[PDB]
Amino acid sequence: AAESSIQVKNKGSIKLSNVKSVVNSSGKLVITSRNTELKLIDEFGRTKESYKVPYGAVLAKGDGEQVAGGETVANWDPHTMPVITEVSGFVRFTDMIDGQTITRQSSLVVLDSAERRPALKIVDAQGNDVAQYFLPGKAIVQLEDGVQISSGDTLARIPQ
Repeated sequence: AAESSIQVKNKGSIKLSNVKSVVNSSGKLVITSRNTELKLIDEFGRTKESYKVPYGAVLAKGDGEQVAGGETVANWDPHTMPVITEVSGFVRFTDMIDGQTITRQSSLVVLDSAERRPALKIVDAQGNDVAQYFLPGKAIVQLEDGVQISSGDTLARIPQ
């Protein structure tokens, strides 16, 4: 099932447990914890729906909200797990080699471990130092330097 939407059978308030609250580009929050659980409370403490939520998910409705049911409460990419940015501002790219660590599809690949992964923190405004960025195999960042990306945003990672 390629559909990443989560359906709710009955109007039970979502009870998200063991989650990390990270401010995103919008009012929603992105969870950075791999182990997450959902619980439904409607009239009593007995749960009816559990499901499971991977890392990098965005919740449609906040925790404790009495969802009417039949609507998505959390949305996430069913193919990729986004990597959150702790520092909001320009993306700092270190040791960017063209022709070897660049793959045109701007959307460009970061680096290839087999072909050769520099780690740098996100700039504050333009190039200020404020976080370690890990680039595994086939990892691609579509945000160029100076993009001034805000916290809670992620580009396509292109898993290997």
